[PDB]
Amino acid sequence: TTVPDLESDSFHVDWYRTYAELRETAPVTPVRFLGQDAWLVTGYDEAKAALSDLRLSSDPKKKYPGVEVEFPAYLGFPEDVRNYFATNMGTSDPPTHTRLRKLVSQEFTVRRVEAMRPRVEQITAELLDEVGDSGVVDIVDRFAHPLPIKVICELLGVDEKYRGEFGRWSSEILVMDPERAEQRGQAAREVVNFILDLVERRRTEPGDDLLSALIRVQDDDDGRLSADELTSIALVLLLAGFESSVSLIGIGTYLLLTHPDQLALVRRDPSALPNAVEEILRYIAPPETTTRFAAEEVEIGGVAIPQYSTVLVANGAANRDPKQFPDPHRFDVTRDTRGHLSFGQGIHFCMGRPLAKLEGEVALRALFGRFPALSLGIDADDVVWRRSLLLRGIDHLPVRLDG
Ligand code: HEM
Ligand SMILES: CC(=O)N1CCN(c2ccc(OC[C@H]3CO[C@](Cn4ccnc4)(c4ccc(Cl)cc4Cl)O3)cc2)CC1
Repeated sequence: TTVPDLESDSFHVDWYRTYAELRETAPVTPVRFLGQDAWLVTGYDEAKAALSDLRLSSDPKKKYPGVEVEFPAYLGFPEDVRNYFATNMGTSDPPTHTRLRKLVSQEFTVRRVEAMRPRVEQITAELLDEVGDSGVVDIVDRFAHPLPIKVICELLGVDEKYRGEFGRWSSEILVMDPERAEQRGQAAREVVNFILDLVERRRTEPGDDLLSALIRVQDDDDGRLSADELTSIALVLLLAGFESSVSLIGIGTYLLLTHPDQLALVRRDPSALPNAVEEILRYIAPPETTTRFAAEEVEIGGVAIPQYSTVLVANGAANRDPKQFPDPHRFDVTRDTRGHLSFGQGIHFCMGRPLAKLEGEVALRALFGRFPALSLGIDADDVVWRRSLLLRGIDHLPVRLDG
């Protein structure tokens, strides 16, 4: 039987049509990717089931007798840089996952996030002043990208004379191309080196930022974060702040710009914004794929997945499963979006949801509430989508401010 190759253009060009074709045939099928066999889950019920079954591990560090685990997200990473990337909540299983998440949740709170609202609003205003009131600009470079970066750097106590470079490395890591495995491995070593220096500097000069708080957080029973745990968690938070919300804002802008009717609703009624953000996430989920490792043989949707198999849960495909979302390919800011898998599901449910929703709502409201005639600078079909199954997005988006 023909086995799909996630590297082919079928998974990067009008790819939701490809997912729909595989789903109708089999919501759980074997695929090829980066020279390795794996299983792709595209059905909603199957994806939800997979993410809820703890026999499917999230820890790339675990060793199993006679098997060589090589996960996509760590293509080209030397073993030591891999460990620095994989010693945090997202890359661990209970009970380790449990204590790491409890310690971090003590400081990465809704209160702390809400306290940043005025600042996020100020930063948004300043960036929009800087773009002008007429002409064509790349809204990604001048807005969608700088906003989340400034926010996450103030949250983690990262200086300006350190940014710019980091963003160059982040971008390389989002693409998984075997021809550039070496450059990817090099960019990853750069980020590890940067984080190590940042942490050490913070231990020496404490502040009221999140990294400082994480450094002294401790619990009677759970103790405190080890040096390695601290380092990996900081790395992962900065990485998420540098790339996740950029996709949301850029993709969000492109969608509202290509659905005039939908944009009107938002403009007409502001209370319709929070749900618009949820539908945007539902329609084109940035984390198109999340990975799991079958520590035991598991059955998903009637299909038996052999032990030691790599499972790619396609969060994005599941969001377009007609069985859960009627008329899936229809972008509708009013539909009921409950249950989408863009923020995950279960114990690893994304801890940054509050921050992402804040940035998304504030940015889009300000952007469109300030450029009534804002329109796309190019033809809708000419937009270039980033070729990443790790984090989908738009790197360049020209828009005409004055119409
Ligand atoms: C558009 C924005 C975002 C989306 C769509 C998103 C999506 C996701 C998804 C799907 C997962 C679960 C992955 C899995 O099950 O393996 C996840 C986990 C996580 N995300 Fe996000 N995320 C976003 C923003 C953020 C932000 C702003 C931060 C932090 C500054 C962040 C921090 C995390 C962490 C720490 C985890 C691991 C949670 C755990 O394993 O317990 N995310 N995110
Ligand atoms: C077994 C295996 O291969 N692994 C690969 C993916 N895994 C993972 C890793 C980290 C994670 O914290 C979210 C931190 C970690 O994940 C990213 C993706 N992300 C963004 C927001 N929420 C998730 C991320 C991760 C890796 C790479 Cl290379 C790039 C990026 Cl932007 O940011 C949560 C889960 C778990 C499964």
